[PDB]
Amino acid sequence: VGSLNCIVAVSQNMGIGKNGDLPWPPLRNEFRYFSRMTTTSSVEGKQNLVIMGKKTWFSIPEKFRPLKGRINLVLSRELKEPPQGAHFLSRSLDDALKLTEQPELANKVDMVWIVGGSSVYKEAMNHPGHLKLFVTRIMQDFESDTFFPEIDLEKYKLLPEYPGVLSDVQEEKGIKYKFEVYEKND
Ligand SMILES: NC(=O)C1=CN([C@@H]2O[C@H](COP(=O)(O)OP(=O)(O)OC[C@H]3O[C@@H](n4cnc5c(N)ncnc54)[C@@H](OP(=O)(O)O)[C@@H]3O)[C@@H](O)[C@H]2O)C=CC1
Ligand SMILES: COc1ccc(OCCCCC(=O)O)cc1Cc1cnc(N)nc1N
Repeated sequence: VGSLNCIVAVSQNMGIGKNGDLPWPPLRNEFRYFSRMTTTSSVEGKQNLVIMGKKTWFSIPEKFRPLKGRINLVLSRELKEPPQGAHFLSRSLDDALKLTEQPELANKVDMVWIVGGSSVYKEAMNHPGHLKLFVTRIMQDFESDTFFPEIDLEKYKLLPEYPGVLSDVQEEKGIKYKFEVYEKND
């Protein structure tokens, strides 16, 4: 199994969601960036795995579920089987990560991408080990009801460049944003 990563787009006030959708209007190229990063596997004969909470799963429009070309794992203690369209169900992050090493997935998974929501991000970011955060900074405030957890910059070093990540300011629908990559290893 390859790298562990989180990916998120986040407003200035740390907002990631409102009423089960994004706090801001659709940003087509930003969605493209998400799809590119999570889908692109460095390793032949493997796919990336996406891990997400139950509400994050249901927040993705049905026509885009499962996230194509990726193995889709949902976290839930209430569900008894994976939602329609989902590939796997785990009762915890540690369980999901363990599963990735089992016979059914050991040979199949390249990178793993935590795609939300708040509680999965928090546990992942606070768990010792080698972890990257792909963070898109939406450079405005947006009314939100769910928030990205604090990034501890003592741990998470902002990388000065990363291959395939544009460094300049992007803009769609009058909203400026920029891409960042953070890395910790503890
Ligand atoms: N801007 C961005 O990049 C992103 C935005 N979002 C947005 O953020 C919101 C995210 O939703 P959020 O409210 O944080 O919900 P989550 O997706 O984290 O879902 C919460 C639910 O997932 C299960 N769950 C979460 N963590 C675990 C775990 N470790 N083990 C087992 N089960 C778990 C549910 O449990 P159960 O069935 O057990 O009760 C829990 O109630 C939505 O508005 C979405 O649009 C989401 C991802 C990215
Ligand atoms: C779970 O997070 C997401 C899952 C899917 C997604 O949309 C991508 C497909 C385009 C579908 C459409 O057009 O409606 C977006 C997210 C959120 C997200 C966005 N951006 C970044 N950088 N990270 C994310 N997690």
